[PDB]
Amino acid sequence: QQLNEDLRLHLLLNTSVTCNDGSPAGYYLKESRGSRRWLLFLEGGWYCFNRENCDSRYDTMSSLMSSRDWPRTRTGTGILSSQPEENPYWWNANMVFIPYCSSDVWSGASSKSEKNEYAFMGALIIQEVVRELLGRGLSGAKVLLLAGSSAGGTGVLLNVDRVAEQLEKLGYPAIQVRGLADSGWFLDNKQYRHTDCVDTITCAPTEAIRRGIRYWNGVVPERCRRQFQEGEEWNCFFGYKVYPTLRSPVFVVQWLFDEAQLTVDNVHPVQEGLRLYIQNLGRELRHTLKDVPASFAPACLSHEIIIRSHWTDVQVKGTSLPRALHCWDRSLHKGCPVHLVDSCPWPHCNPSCPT
Amino acid sequence: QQLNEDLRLHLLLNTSVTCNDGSPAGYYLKESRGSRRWLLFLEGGWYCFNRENCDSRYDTMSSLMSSRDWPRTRTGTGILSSQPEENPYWWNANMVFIPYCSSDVWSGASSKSEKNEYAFMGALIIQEVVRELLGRGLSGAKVLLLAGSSAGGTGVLLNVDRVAEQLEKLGYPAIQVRGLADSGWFLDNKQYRHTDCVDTITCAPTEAIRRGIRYWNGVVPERCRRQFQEGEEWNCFFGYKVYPTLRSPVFVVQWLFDEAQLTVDNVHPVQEGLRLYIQNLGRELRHTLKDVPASFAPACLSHEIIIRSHWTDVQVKGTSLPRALHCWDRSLHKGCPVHLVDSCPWPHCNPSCPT
Amino acid sequence: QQLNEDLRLHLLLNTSVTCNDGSPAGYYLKESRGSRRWLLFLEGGWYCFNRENCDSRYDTMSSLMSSRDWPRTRTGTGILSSQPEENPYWWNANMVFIPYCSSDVWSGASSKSEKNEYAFMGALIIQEVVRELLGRGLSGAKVLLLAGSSAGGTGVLLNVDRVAEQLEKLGYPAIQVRGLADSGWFLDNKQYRHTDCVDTITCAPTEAIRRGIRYWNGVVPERCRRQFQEGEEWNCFFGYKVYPTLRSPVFVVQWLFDEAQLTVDNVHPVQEGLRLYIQNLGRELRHTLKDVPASFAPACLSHEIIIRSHWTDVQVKGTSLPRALHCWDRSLHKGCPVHLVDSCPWPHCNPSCPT
Ligand SMILES: *[C@@H]1O[C@H](CO)[C@@H](O)[C@H](O)[C@H]1NC(C)=O
Ligand SMILES: *[C@@H]1O[C@H](CO)[C@@H](O)[C@H](O)[C@H]1NC(C)=O
Ligand SMILES: *[C@@H]1O[C@H](CO)[C@@H](O)[C@H](O)[C@H]1NC(C)=O
Repeated sequence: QQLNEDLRLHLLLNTSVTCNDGSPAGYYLKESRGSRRWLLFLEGGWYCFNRENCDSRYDTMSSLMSSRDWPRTRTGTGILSSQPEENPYWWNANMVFIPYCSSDVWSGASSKSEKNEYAFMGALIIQEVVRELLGRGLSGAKVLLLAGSSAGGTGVLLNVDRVAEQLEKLGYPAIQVRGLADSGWFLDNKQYRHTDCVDTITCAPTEAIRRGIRYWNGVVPERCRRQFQEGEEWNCFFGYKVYPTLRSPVFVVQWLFDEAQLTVDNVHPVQEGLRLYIQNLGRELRHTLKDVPASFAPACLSHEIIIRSHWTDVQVKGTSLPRALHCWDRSLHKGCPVHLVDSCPWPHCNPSCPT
Repeated sequence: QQLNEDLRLHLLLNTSVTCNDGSPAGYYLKESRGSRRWLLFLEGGWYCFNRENCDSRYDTMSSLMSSRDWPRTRTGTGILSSQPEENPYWWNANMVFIPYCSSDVWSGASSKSEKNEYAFMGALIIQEVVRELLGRGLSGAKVLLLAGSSAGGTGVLLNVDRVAEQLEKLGYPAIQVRGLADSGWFLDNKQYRHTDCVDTITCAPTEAIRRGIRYWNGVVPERCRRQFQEGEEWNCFFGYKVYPTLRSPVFVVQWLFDEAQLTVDNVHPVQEGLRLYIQNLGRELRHTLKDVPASFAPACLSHEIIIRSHWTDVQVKGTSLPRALHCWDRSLHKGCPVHLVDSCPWPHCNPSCPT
Repeated sequence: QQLNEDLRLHLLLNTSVTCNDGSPAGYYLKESRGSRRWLLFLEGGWYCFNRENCDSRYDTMSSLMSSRDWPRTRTGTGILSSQPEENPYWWNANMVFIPYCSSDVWSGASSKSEKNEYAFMGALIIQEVVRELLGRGLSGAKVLLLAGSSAGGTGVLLNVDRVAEQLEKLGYPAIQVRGLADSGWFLDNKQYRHTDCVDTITCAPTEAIRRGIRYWNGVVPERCRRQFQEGEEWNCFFGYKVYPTLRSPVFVVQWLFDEAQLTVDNVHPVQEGLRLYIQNLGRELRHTLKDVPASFAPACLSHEIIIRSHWTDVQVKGTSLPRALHCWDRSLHKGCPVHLVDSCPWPHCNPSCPT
């Protein structure tokens, strides 16, 4: 009933490319054969940077490490919705949802693993999903928007140029690859209270990635890798460091007080030392988006937005995000602004912040 | 009680000028002797382009073909309201409502008819109502805003210059005649599903007018008539064709997905051929307003607005219609915009669309 | 409980400086030792310009003539709130509330009075409160924002430069003194119905001040005093007259149809002579703010706003007042407008007007 309007699950045909637990990876697809725009969405949901933490994620959140519980179909929401009230400009696009089952911020390029231990093939899964879509209409595309939330937004920053190069190398160069990074723009800042790196939610962002990369056998974009010392690839997971060497255009959406950012910075009236910290965090962030011409950053304490149903409720300086994305579409073809950043300095100082 | 604040019915003194059924025509009036602005509103409500269709409209909707049921008074609403919460800039104007009883899009100029058959004197009724108002304060006016909705909005396009010339010819040339056309801006486009021209609601806009004009003995503005072949006066009912030869300033208000337009185009998730059609219709429309400097066009599926009570709820690009009308007032005496057209491509992609 | 977050009452140490009834004056204080901004708020609430009217205010409203009922603490609200949802940019400032107990529009400079009669030391109370705050962190300040509502807003206009000079003269010249005047911008216009000057709420603004000044032994700013004849100091209570000689920057917030203004103009559908009057009043007002570059003036019938909790609900031309105040902060260090004045000509023609 609703099934007839849904994205449909396809497992990958190459079974060498798997989820963490060796089960095959895949993608949900809904084609629109009146449209030439393509929306590839990278799911997020943290990561695991060593074996005991993954074993723990498997007990607790195996849905993020395995395809054994993926349903046959799913309903598109937010920018994947076909409903024009919820998705004003993109409701007619070809919709693709790639589930996150690699726990590696879509950086994994390990061809093999050993048996009884996890595989990390994030970056390969994207590569293979792109391959298969070429056989299903992607070949005829104008715009391929690689989008993602949280770990998936960071994944966009890591993979957008690799996809752009994958397609150029395959002789589809009418296709414009673009990126849209939601809640994946983080700071490698000092924690409010420094704590030891043990759990996924206590580990300072720098240390987490530094360990993750070597565990996942992760890859970062070459232009960025070459700007930092060898063994310092972790820098390339931080948006403000990787952004400038990107060749593809990328729109950056980012709550100035991201729940994930506050969690790794170990933040939980309010103490005066903490007042300072939270406040100076929104400022560091605001700072890093000055050179990012296309962005949306409200003064809210939240997490993810682009596939949430209420993504149209939030406004910055009179403007909604779908509208900002549209203006950005137009800037790649003046009353139509694409740089929207809240000046007010505390979460929920903006009143359109979602609960 | 409410009667003391209402517009009052006046039947025309010249009984040669009648409604469809031979009963006298007229106008509702409420004067404001602190104001020098005048608001003449032309009611709409379709038309009938042959004898069997009119006979059918008489059985069903004789209120639109006769004054026998007109009440003594009526309450002004929207831009005819005296309530400043509902009518921010025009609440103090002289208010005039001319009921539509000619079924001829205010184009009828038939001096006589035969007995037992309908008269079509739309354009004369306007002329006579203007005459009479000269004896009641119109003589002292600065601005005469001829306004109308639906068939009445089209009537504005057909009659605004004739009124302007009527007054010049009568030696009242301090009076600025302006127009305001609501839901009267139509396209002469192909139907989604072509159907035969039989009922008022199935007949393609082109064919309906082509027949109506010859039945009503209709008149179009001379400047427009002369731009098209003889026997092609019907073109002059289409706003984008008649607009450029208008001498009077005209503000154009128009839902991009007008219910009336969808009805004559014979439109009723959604089929893919229909997706295309509705979408390309909002685009054709948007297109035709590019050269119309003063306009308001939301991405809504609706019908009429200027005398509806909730006319202030709808916004385009942060701006309400009364505000847009004000800015337009100012442009005839820069933070104050008068060209407001929704870019989003589907009805109710704008969230301020009324139900 | 709430007490721990509140402003705390301090009575003045110099007991020569009193409220009307000889009881000591004072101020509520809440310091924020992460902030260098200071917010001094002057309460309002009319005045009494002769002995029988004061005796009457003492029976009825002794809270405004005495400190005997002042509570130990009070909760900051609006621009004095520490809650960032209610106070987006200023929630972290040092907060000061000076209660109005002098009945003299903060103009009183009578060192002494006789016994059994009232003292009017408004201007001295401000001077003494500023003195004491120097011993508590004001010394280290960047910005001192003198703010007030109603009689307190007028008091800001009367005292902002005196404070600026008090501090310069005391050798604290890193401190930028600014003003924020809320509902204290009045017209010295003709009453709608002229009535005799007897009660505080019937007395034309001109006559009230003319009498008050000589009774309170009031002082006006020197630059303004010198622009008018001797014995015409009352002019200097009217914002549009005093504003141009101000040296300190002042932001002016003012409902175009202020309840207090309507009360002294003796205003209570609506009569045609009264329609004219109210309308031409909003226009005179609008007029007087043309040269005031930094202002906020909605088309509402209201009174006071800056410490009311809903101060963020009202918008003018898409912009809230806290936002306008912020832009103004920025202009003293282009998408950020500070001149916001409703063009619509009747109270509640703006829909964001508070009830
Ligand atoms: C998976 O299989 C396809 C088709 O044989 C191939 O082109 C692709 O590169 C393969 N990937 C790996 C890791 O073997
Ligand atoms: C109707 O009567 C008036 C007054 O005699 C006249 O001026 C007007 O032109 C007449 N119209 C017709 C159609 O006879
Ligand atoms: C009040 O006392 C203080 C401290 O002695 C003094 O500096 C101030 O000027 C006094 N004011 C009056 C009116 O005596």
